[PDB]
Amino acid sequence: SLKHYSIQPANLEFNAEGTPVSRDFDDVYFSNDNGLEETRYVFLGGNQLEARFPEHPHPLFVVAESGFGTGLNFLTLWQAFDQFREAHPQAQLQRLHFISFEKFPLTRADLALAHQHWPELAPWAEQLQAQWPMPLPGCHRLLLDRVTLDLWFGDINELISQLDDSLNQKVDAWFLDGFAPAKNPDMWTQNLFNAMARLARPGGTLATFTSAGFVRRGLQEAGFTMQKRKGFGRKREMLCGVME
Amino acid sequence: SLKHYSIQPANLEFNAEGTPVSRDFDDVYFSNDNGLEETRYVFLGGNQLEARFPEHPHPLFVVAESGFGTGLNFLTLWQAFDQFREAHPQAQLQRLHFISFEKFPLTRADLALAHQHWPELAPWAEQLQAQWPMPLPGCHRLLLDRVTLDLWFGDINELISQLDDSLNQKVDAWFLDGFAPAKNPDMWTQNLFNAMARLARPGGTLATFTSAGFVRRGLQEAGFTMQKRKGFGRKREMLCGVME
Repeated sequence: SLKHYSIQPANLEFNAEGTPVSRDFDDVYFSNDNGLEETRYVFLGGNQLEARFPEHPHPLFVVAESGFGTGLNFLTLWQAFDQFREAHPQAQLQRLHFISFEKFPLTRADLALAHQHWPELAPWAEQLQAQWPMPLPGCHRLLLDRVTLDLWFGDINELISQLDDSLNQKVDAWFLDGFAPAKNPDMWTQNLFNAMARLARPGGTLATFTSAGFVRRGLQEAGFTMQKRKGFGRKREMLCGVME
Repeated sequence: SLKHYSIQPANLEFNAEGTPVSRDFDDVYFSNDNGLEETRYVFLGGNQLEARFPEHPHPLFVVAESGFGTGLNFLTLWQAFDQFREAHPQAQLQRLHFISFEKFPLTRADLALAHQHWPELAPWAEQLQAQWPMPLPGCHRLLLDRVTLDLWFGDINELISQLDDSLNQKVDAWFLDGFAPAKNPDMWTQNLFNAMARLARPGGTLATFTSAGFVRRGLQEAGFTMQKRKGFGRKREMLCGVME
């Protein structure tokens, strides 16, 4: 514990299909079958990222995410962004900054294993692996490529205050992700919703996989204009919203 | 400020003698003439480090410091430790861990300049420069050599709680350093003294350059057994103490 201070590395088991399962929260980290496509639909689709990028009136796009996990959302976004830059080299938007929080960071071995699930993503994955920081408290910035990733280790509820009033109205999209509310209820607070709301740029967006009613009412109370949207595949319902 | 969050890099001026002066606190960071020797006397001498090392009954020695500054205390300790390991290769004590806090970290250019003052220290200095972390909040661990340096960026008063009860009784010596109480009064709190006291190993020590009476009474209240000791050179008085 001089080793880690208060941080606990993730405890994973790989299940019969080879999927990473969190032993901290008792759930798979992603869909073995549909993980990439689902991430694209929920977080890219829900925040309309692909449509927005060529019309974005600033040189920087800022994404903030509540639970990093395996980094699937991030890698998916980085691919999408890279694809956007190839198709639109002369757009106003030139740079991406991603800010994420994680209470139980994966070890580098578990991380490499998780990523083997997505060979399409390997070029970006291998870059994240190469700079994967030690599980210590606070902000670890990775300079990739144009693309910056800030990884905050610790508790998002205690951490979010560190994003002081200087970051207000600077987040273009929120990935409200991590384990389900029934699996990790501690993450899903009014404190968090409120902070998300103050960090959001006007017209900035949020998406989440859950439609738990308290989560919708909590975001609405924080100040987002929320709507339901069909879930991925056979799933009925997800939530997304816009500031103002 | 997406750049730095709340961290402000140190603002320095170099004076007519070429000494780094903090424009944040309006004082030189060290004695242009006597800096190394003074650091050795106050922090190594005050905590009796050189005598203690060959008799230390554990494989790890832990030092915690309140303000890193230029890293002079750390570099001085690292030299001393390296010298100890050469003279005593088969001692029980084999490893050093150093934990330090800094609210205004120096830029890498200012850092290199500061270190030019101590050519004796260049072998260690160049190593610190090579791994000098970005000015971001939280814990940045440097693996040097056997020697580990944890650099905490932010406010020590807000940070010290992050050294939870898992680090209690694990600090062998405290360097109570940084700017004078009259120059940076915010650092010098009962909260800090109390935390120092709970982190200390029984028989663990503290040294400081100040003998401000509130500082002595504050350490005594926290639980250290304090005594005065002659200051370096013509200086009258410094403070040092032992837990129990």
